[PDB]
Amino acid sequence: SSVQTAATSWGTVPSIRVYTANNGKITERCWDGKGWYTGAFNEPGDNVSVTSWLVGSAIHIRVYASTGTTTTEWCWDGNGWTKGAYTATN
Amino acid sequence: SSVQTAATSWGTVPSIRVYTANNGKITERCWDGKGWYTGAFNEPGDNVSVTSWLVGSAIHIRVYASTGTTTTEWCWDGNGWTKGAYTATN
Amino acid sequence: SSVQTAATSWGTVPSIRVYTANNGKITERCWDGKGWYTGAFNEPGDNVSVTSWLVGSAIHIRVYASTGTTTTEWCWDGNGWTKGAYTATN
Ligand SMILES: OC[C@@]1(O)OC[C@@H](O)[C@@H](O)[C@@H]1O
Ligand SMILES: OC[C@@]1(O)OC[C@@H](O)[C@@H](O)[C@@H]1O
Ligand SMILES: OC[C@@]1(O)OC[C@@H](O)[C@@H](O)[C@@H]1O
Ligand SMILES: OC[C@@]1(O)OC[C@@H](O)[C@@H](O)[C@@H]1O
Ligand SMILES: OC[C@@]1(O)OC[C@@H](O)[C@@H](O)[C@@H]1O
Ligand SMILES: OC[C@@]1(O)OC[C@@H](O)[C@@H](O)[C@@H]1O
Repeated sequence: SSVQTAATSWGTVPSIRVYTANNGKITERCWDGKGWYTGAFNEPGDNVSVTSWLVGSAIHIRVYASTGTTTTEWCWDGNGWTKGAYTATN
Repeated sequence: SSVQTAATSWGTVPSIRVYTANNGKITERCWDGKGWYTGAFNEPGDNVSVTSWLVGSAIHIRVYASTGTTTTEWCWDGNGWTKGAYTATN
Repeated sequence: SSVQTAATSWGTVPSIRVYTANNGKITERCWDGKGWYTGAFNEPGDNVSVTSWLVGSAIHIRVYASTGTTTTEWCWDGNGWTKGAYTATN
């Protein structure tokens, strides 16, 4: 079994995002103040970390998904997840 | 062996909380500016993540404790840890 | 294989730091707005978490590196990494 999670939040309501790596797949659960719901993030990986920041009221999220020794960065900037420029030499 | 940790902080002093999952138990160490001490958080799990936010000067902490594929959310809102509404279908 | 990561960010640009535990070594990749580059952090461990805070414009980072059941705190306060006072009894 053994899932692994990562979490981030922003604002005062707040918004919360919880990422779960489970059996090689990372998924996302969301709270915007009233009920948990499933987010759009779906990417492969066995390990996840996350950070986020606001620019004014606009949220930006970066999820670091790793499989084996390879880490891929995924970016939310308000209109869909895209692959980020992150590289590492592991 | 193999412990796994998660950390959060708030303010400028700052306050720091470090959660350690060890042998199926999650515990908490605290810094409020002058010496580390043991916190009230004690919950079962093999994996931990955490996030926190301020509303004014009031801290709110959410700890995501997982055992197997089951994640439980624990909430600090200034007066004791309580189970949160988080659910996931892992 | 299996790397494990932790991430923190600050500001609005933003600055991002991603820590990777790989084969007992923790290293750091950095973003300050224009290109990823390798950071100064190099410490042993199989597990990593991180938190950070600003005092004005001055960033402070705490990395919690664990090997076996032993966690060491590493501190960035603008002029080099130093060992922190964190202790735990795992
Ligand atoms: O409101 C939910 C949502 O749009 O929030 C921002 C990101 O977390 C997305 O993955 C997610 O679907
Ligand atoms: O806009 C996307 C991007 O530039 O955001 C900042 C960093 O996360 C980069 O790796 C990433 O490609
Ligand atoms: O001052 C310590 C404490 O009250 O801080 C808030 C939470 O981290 C609690 O678990 C913890 O006992
Ligand atoms: O006050 C508790 C609560 O509503 O806080 C926001 C989220 O963490 C919820 O899952 C949780 O039940
Ligand atoms: O600009 C990079 C750097 O100085 O940023 C602060 C810390 O992350 C250091 O380890 C790192 O080398
Ligand atoms: O200046 C270093 C220090 O005092 O910063 C706050 C905490 O991280 C302590 O463990 C650490 O020794």
